[PDB]
Amino acid sequence: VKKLINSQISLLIGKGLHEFDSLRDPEVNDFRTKMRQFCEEAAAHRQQLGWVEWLQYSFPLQLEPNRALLVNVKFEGSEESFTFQVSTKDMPLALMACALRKKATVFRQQPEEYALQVNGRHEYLYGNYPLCHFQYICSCLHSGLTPHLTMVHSSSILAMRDEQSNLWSLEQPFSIELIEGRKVNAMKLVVQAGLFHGNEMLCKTVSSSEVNVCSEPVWKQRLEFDISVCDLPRMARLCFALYAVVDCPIAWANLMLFDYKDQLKTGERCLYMWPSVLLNPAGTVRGNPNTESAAALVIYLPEVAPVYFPALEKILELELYEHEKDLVWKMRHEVQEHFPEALARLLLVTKWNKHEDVAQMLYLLCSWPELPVLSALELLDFSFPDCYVGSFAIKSLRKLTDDELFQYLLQLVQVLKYESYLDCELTKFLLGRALANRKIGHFLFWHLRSEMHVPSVALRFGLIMEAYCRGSTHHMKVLMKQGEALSKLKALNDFVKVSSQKTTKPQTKEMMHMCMRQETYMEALSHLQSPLDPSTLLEEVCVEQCTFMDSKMKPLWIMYSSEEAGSAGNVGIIFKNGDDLRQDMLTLQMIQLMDVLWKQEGLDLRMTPYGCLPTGDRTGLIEVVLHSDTIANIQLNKSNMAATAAFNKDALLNWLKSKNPGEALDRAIEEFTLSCAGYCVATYVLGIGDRHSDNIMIRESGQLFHIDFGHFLGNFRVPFILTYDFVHVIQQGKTNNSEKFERFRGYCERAYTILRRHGLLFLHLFALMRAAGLPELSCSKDIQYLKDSLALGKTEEEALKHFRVKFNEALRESW
Ligand SMILES: Cc1ccccc1-n1c(Cn2nc(C#CCO)c3c(N)ncnc32)nc2cccc(C)c2c1=O
Repeated sequence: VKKLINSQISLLIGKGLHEFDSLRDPEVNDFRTKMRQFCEEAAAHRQQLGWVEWLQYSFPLQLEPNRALLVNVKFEGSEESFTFQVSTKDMPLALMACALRKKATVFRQQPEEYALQVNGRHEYLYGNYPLCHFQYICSCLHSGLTPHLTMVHSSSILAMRDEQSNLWSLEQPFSIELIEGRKVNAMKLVVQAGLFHGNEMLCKTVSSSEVNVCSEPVWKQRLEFDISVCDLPRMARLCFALYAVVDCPIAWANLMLFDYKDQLKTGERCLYMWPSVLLNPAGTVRGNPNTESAAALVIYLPEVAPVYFPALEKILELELYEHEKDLVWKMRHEVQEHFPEALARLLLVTKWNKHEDVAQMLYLLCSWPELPVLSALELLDFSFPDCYVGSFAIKSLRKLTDDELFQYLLQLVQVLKYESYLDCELTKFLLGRALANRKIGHFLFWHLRSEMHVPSVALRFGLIMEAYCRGSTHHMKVLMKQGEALSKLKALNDFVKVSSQKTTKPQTKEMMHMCMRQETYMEALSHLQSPLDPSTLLEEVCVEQCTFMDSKMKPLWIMYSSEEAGSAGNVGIIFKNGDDLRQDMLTLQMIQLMDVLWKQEGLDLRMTPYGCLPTGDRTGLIEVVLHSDTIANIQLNKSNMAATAAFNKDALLNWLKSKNPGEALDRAIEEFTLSCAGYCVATYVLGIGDRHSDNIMIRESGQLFHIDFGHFLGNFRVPFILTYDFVHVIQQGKTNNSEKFERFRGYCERAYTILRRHGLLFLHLFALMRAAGLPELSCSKDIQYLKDSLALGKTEEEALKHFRVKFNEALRESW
């Protein structure tokens, strides 16, 4: 049976476990077995959680950042249901009290023994919270809909839990022998080596001598570095570049001078090199897995005697101008005593190529108080390679709530790429958090699963997903069920592209359905948790309603229903294969983040944060927003329709009218204006260009939102943007309506200002994303786009002035 589990894992993680053994690699082995131990202890913990604690683990609450309402409630056993009137202000327990008072009266006759499930969802209502704090209850009020809940008894919840069971002495200047290579070019070759700690070099980059273009080159020479061997910090990173010239890059390669046992490396080494777009400190520190084809650099770390980096207790024993640096360093204790939040800045002035200073720094670091989360996110930047700093940052990060953790999960995952060794605090942290919360577990998995086609991370990511699994057998099954669905989706989509290239849409659509109607597909595509959101159940796929966009990548449109979930189980997923969804996902997360920040100062711009989730190689899902359509479509202004207008500019408004009769119209225009402001500021701050009426959509509520991102931070300076046809809708259909127009400027103005206040949060976040290799996010010039857009260097009186110019500027540009 342990064989079954094993093969399921390899199947799930897209890498077979045998590959881990084949490497006969102590680091991997250690990682594997420690991390297995760790996770199995988590899982053990879990299997004995109390039932309310299990609910917390498995269906964590979904909260928002007096008045009446109809709620429909019923119990698990029977179909009989009651529709109560309760306040929006009542705790779930009041509602439960009612249910039971009604059950008792009908059924002829203990609220604390219950949780309320949202029907047809993995979602629950419990805790000491008024109902309109629950996103679902909240969502329902906004759309008019009657919450539909089931009284689920403690014995039943427990029944679920049960089913889910499983030194200083060495002062000579550091040096290497470059022996030779085995590679491909056109011209002479050179090797450049430099020793890095983070971005900053520990001295100059002693190159090679020029040698002929050749294929199996030989060097046999000492390169000696301008730094004492007893200096080298724990995280010293030796970096090579191989190029050709009469400048033209071929390959690059990095390694730690110390290994994971804190032993300085000796002697020889063959470095399987990575292809080029000269020096790449950021790049991974483990070799190219394609050993057949890769250029190989053989080098010689010499035996300076074994040599270990000193224990902590031995250590404990022992932008700004030149002088300013000197002063911080001097005032470092006082910096610790009175400004504990300036650590980053002090850390960037400590002399990392002088061991004594790194001792003095560390000793302060070791007594340093914990920092706020925002500061910790900054310390995770690659500028802080030291693991004592890493350890510090994780320790400060422990106070992250699950919602926040979820919020920055994509970034923390990306930062694993910076990591120097497989076993590290960040891995332990995330795994601990993922094992403690099934939603984090879900998304960690997919963040990882989705990058397995990527050589430099395949091993690392593979090993974590393995760990996770050892820690959650049941969740593993739930995830294979997702994997099988995505596998069928890929097959289905390939059929679609081949076929559509030979036949009319109607025909391929017919063909797609037959394919889908195969037992093997109905089985695969049904009865699963959405990878976009584990608390959304994809029950039966509605073949009749599925189709595909007959352009470009031919993405698929997959609809699903649920009897038990009714309306709210009528949900859809888009499956796209062929494009990178990373850019899209990132963009959508940042907007979602804007929305959370705005709501936290009580400003709700009625945003539409739909899931977008990469799952594999140029493959992921996008969550369908129903009841929506593009501006472009609407603006096609077709005859024999409700919106049929005398003037094109009326199209969009007629559409809204037709979707929103009588008194409803006002609120629609209101939703439109609110979301409009939101999206306007978000695209503007983010530098999202090439908006046009094809990539904007409105929902029937009037809510406006954006699709197909792929160009941000100004990677065409993006002006703020006002479309006349929106300005026309904001104005209630009037040529001049400056009451309504200026309320709009107001909203834009509030949302702009709130974002500036968390400017640092975006910066630190994007800082972390640089780890991802997204081509529109490659260097400073990009993070600078954000500084400029949030005019972060200015005062709030100023920036607002600045913004006002831009906004008026956009107004002129509107017709
Ligand atoms: C539904 C629709 C109306 C107007 C114009 C285009 C669409 N649309 C869209 C427009 N669209 N784009 C979306 C997106 C995205 C990420 O950039 C999207 C969404 N999340 N929810 C609803 N609609 C969305 N996407 C499709 C994807 C696959 C298959 C199909 C048939 C479509 C599709 O028809």
